[PDB]
Amino acid sequence: PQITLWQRPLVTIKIGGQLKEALLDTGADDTVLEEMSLPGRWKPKMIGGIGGFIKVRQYDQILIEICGHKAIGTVLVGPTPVNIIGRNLLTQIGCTLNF
Amino acid sequence: PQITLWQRPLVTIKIGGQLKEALLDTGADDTVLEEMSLPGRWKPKMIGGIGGFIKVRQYDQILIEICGHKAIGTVLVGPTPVNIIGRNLLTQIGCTLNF
Ligand SMILES: O=C(NCc1c(F)cccc1Cl)[C@H](OCc1ccccc1)[C@H](O)[C@@H](O)[C@@H](OCc1ccccc1)C(=O)N[C@H]1c2ccccc2C[C@H]1O
Repeated sequence: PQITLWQRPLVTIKIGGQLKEALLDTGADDTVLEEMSLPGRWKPKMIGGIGGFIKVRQYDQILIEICGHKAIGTVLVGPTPVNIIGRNLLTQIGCTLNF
Repeated sequence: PQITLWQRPLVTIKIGGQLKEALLDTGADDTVLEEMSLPGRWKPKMIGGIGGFIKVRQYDQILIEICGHKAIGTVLVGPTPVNIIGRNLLTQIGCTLNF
């Protein structure tokens, strides 16, 4: 699909059998979701945004469906203001910027 | 052009006779640039992202040339770690997300 940017590029994602809304964010290197429970062990990671840094939990090889497209990759969990789908997963679904 | 997301989507912009590198950020509602001098009146504003909020100066009706395309819109100036081209201007150059 082709998504314009007159409004936030929010899409529905499915993770852990649950539907959530997330933002397709080309400015985010990684994918970070709001506090939730995921399987396996996690590793620590620090990500920096416009307001500073936050500590998140990194989970690898997580299944996530974005707009019906299945992806399997790294997902960060932490105190993010909104669910963010970053470049690591945008590339998996073949997302590009066009103009 | 068609921009892939393997790397950060950085482009060159021209604002106030100055060339700067900026990130095409679909996750950003507005455009925010590092501290610089811009003509005209401005209003204080607080924007929140990953890490918290930062105070910026809001300038309106600013002209910017993005990768060769002219665009007019609001530009926020403040302590951002990187120059960000947000949706307010991305829409003006006809930028869309595709997959
Ligand atoms: O910060 C953002 N938007 C804030 C904002 C606003 F609310 C109004 C006007 C302008 C802006 Cl930038 C955007 O985030 C979505 C969001 C929407 C609404 C509220 C909070 C977050 C912005 O795109 C955000 O995702 C992005 O900010 C720009 C940037 C880019 C590179 C380095 C520093 C700052 C960002 O923080 N990216 C980092 C990130 C995110 C997740 C995982 C890893 C990493 C590493 C970096 O790449």
